[PDB]
Amino acid sequence: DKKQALLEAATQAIAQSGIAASTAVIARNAGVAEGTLFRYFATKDELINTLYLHLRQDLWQSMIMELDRSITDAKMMTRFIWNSYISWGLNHPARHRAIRQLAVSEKLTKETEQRADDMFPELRDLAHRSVLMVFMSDEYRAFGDGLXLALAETTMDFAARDPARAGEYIALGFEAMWRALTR
Amino acid sequence: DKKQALLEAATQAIAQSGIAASTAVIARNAGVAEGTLFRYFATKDELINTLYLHLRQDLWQSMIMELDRSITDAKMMTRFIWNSYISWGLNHPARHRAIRQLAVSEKLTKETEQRADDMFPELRDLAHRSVLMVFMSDEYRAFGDGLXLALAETTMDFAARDPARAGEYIALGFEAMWRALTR
Ligand SMILES: C=CCCOc1c(C(=O)OCc2ccccc2)ccc2ccccc12
Ligand SMILES: C=CCCOc1c(C(=O)OCc2ccccc2)ccc2ccccc12
Repeated sequence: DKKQALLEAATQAIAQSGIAASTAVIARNAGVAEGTLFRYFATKDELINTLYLHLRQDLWQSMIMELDRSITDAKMMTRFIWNSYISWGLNHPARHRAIRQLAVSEKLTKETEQRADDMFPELRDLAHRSVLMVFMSDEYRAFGDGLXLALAETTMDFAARDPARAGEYIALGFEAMWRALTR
Repeated sequence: DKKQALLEAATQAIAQSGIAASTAVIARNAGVAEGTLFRYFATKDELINTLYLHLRQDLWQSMIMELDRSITDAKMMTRFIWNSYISWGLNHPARHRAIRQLAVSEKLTKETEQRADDMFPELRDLAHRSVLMVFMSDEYRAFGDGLXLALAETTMDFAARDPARAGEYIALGFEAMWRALTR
């Protein structure tokens, strides 16, 4: 209740006013005081880190029922995942704008980064089969995610403003992402 | 005086509050009335179209003194231009964030799109020398610019937050852009 009301309030605030979102206004619009929100998340970095995983799991539950592991070709599996992310972002923009801020933020730990891989081995397995090895390194992985989500957000924006041509924007966006970020 | 103040307020407002920026808040931040603004831009689309050209000409003057025309290899000339844009954006974040909104906006006419090409034949010639044919077509050109400026914005953001690795972000950003947007 109040922990996910905070998680949904943090989503709204971080998507709008950035990750420099006040702990006060995240609390106040979740119908609580600032004191309330810090015994469920010790620090603002702990709120960031589990919201990122919460949003990550929300993206995966939108997809795994439609997910078909028959595909062995990395590019066709990435395309299904790419198509699903864009649709996920179009349906709930705040969840996308928030996860884009959290993914490229310094506050993320590798218990956030190694749980995110354990939570979703299929993506891990896929990344470890196509993505450029430099965008998997601890040093530049966040940058790849930033490139990543920049190409996706641009694809969303043209797909939502020009719905009649959305399908071509998804394909073009995917191909630009694919040759940019894979071997 | 007043029109360059309108253009600089429009630069601030469109980069900050998006391209849905009120003529009210553009005017009030230029120290003028709402009436005065429409004697320098007939319509808000004229403000958009003339700000885009103003910002385009500002970006090119940051580069043309350092521009070396010796190089005939497209990738080395695009890298100098890419390196120049990133530095331009780091020095003027509002001017970059604004031109990103204007470049992907429906309000831009071809009379702006043909001025941008006549004003900068080297960019046109270089674009007409390496870029994928579909990202130059009238239909998906704005999309190419968006993918474009999305990769650049991600490069700026990681370069400004992690300065010690900035040089690596510029090269990686450029190469990811290059294989994404060229043949
Ligand atoms: C490094 C840049 C890419 C991270 O993308 C990808 C992932 C992936 O695991 O993405 C992580 C992610 C982080 C934040 C939001 C959404 C996804 C997995 C497989 C991928 C296959 C091809 C391209 C991109 C892939
Ligand atoms: C299709 C997107 C490309 C826009 O980049 C480019 C230009 C160029 O002239 O881009 C125009 C521009 C538009 C908006 C803001 C800034 C520049 C010229 C040559 C290029 C060569 C390689 C890559 C990109 C290039």
